[PDB]
Amino acid sequence: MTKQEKTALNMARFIRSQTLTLLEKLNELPGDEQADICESLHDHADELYRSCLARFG
Amino acid sequence: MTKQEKTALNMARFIRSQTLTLLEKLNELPGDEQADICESLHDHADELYRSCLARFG
Repeated sequence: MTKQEKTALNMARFIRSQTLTLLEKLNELPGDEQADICESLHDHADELYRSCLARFG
Repeated sequence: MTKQEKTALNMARFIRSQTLTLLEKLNELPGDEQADICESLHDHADELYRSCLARFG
């Protein structure tokens, strides 16, 4: 892959990790709706990372 | 807000920003499907930020 592809792939991996850290923090707070939306956002960020891994790798 | 709530709200805001920065990078690359997934991810991140702002403020 190109260096610009590698940088985009690394950034998608970072957003996947950031949404998991946010889900961990929202899981310890009483707002179920925010934790449910974050769980879905995290799944979505993992879908973007896997799509980039498949396309560029 | 509690310190846990402030960190969660600020991380939701940061993920909303970072997904727009990743979209701009994917739009410079040949992965059109990845850009479309990221644009939806950015809208999703804004859904979560708005939900946390309404729940914590």
